[PDB]
Amino acid sequence: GSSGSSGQERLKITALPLYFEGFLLIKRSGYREYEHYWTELRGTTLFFYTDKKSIIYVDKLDIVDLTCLTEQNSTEKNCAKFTLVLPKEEVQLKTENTESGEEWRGFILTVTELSVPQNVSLLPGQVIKLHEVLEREKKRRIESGPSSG
Repeated sequence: GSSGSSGQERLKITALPLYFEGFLLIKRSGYREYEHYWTELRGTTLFFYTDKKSIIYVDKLDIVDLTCLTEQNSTEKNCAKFTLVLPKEEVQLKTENTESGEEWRGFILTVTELSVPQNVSLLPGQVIKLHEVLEREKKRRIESGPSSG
């Protein structure tokens, strides 16, 4: 119907540093049909949302222990389709166009390999992100290990 409120909610720092954003399609055994959700790339955890307004992500994933990334030819549409190989379970991912794909894929490979893929098609203005995003997660490396047990 409608909502009402008096105040501005514009924070800069929340929990994890933002790297990328765009409507991503999630697919996992059972889904059957790629799900739509405002996916957000942060640190090394994929956060799925429903709307920018939403503060609490409807659901989130994890690709920190990513084992690798596969590609699916899929002769039909020229898009980027890869599967997130995890040491626990695999998950399907999809974008809107090849562009976004290369973006995520790259961005991910960056927030997974702890480096930057030089085998992409992105530009010098996009690659930077990969570099930045990297250095961004790099710091994380600082306090990551298990502090005592």
